[PDB]
Amino acid sequence: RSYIIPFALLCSLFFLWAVANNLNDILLPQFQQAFFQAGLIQSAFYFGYFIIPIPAGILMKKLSYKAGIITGLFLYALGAALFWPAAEIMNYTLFLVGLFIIAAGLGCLETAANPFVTVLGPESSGHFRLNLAQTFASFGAIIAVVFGQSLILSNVPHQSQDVLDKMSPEQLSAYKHSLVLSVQTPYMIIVAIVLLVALLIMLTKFPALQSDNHSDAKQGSFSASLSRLARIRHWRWAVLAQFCYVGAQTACWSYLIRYAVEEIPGMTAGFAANYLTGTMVCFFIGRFTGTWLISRFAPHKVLAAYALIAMALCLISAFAGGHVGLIALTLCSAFMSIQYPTIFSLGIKNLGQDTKYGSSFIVMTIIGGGIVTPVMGFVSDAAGNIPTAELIPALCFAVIFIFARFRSQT
Ligand SMILES: CCCCCCCCCO[C@@H]1O[C@H](CO)[C@@H](O)[C@H](O)[C@H]1O
Repeated sequence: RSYIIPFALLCSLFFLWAVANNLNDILLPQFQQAFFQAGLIQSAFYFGYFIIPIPAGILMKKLSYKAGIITGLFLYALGAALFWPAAEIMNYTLFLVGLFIIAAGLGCLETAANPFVTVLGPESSGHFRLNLAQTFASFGAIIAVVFGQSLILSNVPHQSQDVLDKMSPEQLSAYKHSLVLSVQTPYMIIVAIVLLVALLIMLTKFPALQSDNHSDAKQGSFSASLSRLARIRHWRWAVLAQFCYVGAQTACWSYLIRYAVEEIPGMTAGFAANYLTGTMVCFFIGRFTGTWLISRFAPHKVLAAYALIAMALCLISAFAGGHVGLIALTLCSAFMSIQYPTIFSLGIKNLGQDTKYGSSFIVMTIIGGGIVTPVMGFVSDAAGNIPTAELIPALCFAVIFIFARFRSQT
């Protein structure tokens, strides 16, 4: 009935957001590629994806999911717009703040949008719901890159540091400014889009949800919800699973190009980037089919299946070499696909009141994407080769598979 149109609205809204945000992701390098400095950027990620979750979750429970969605969408656009002035007058701090603000908007929507979808109807199809909505997101990112990337990088000044270095100061001065005069258009478009969404949300009326309910005296408490969460094993485990996923995922993609160039003579860093784009096509295709699988079958089985397959690809990747290992690596994304969503739904469904704080944590495990890199680099260096470092992902996939035969409750 009324649980359905909002859903579809949301998928389309997942799509658009993934486009809009993905565009932000394409522009930032340039805006930053203008010039302790960049360590501060990477932390904006830890900030948005580690801090905000819980507070964002506090917001959710004392208000609603939609609040979080709305406020989250607000944070992002605020941070984004901060660029126009930060750009034009070349204040990095103004840039940095807008960044951090955007960062919180993401952690916000993340802890917010995901449970909202899985809960946006019957518990059983909560998993499929989120997956479909992700596929829409993923498709959005496809679009984002495909169309927008090329058809928006023809306004960006190509410049060999060769020239850039030789420029006089006033020239260099001038150059930089033309760059920001480029971002200040699709950036308005981006912001525009963010607002269009926020609007649509504010307008569309959603049905009532149990996990929303503020109905709770003292037991509604954070620490209350917290200790309650502790007793839950599959939630506990899903958290462990999601730390491992992000870990493994970023490990694959992160060192994929390095792998290519080190493994195949004579691979160019430029060319390997194709195997990378391929991986994204795998990912999306992976998700599409994967979700259709979640229609017919138990999520954990589809999860466990995909978990195992992915781990297998990695061992082939780690142990083989040449293209065989590379192709396995890129083919792996086809199976990471379904994982983030499913780990998430399986993780919460069925949490009730504790759904919201349940997410806040799940999301924080995105800290894993950063934590693997040193491990990846570490193992890699000890190994002498990238491939054997690919064992780390495989190791995550193994763990995630256990969770899939250990995901249950009652
Ligand atoms: C109308 C409300 C929309 C709220 C959206 C929050 C959903 C979070 C989904 O993350 C996005 O989805 C894709 C796959 O995860 C990524 O490719 C994209 O870069 C990422 O940002």
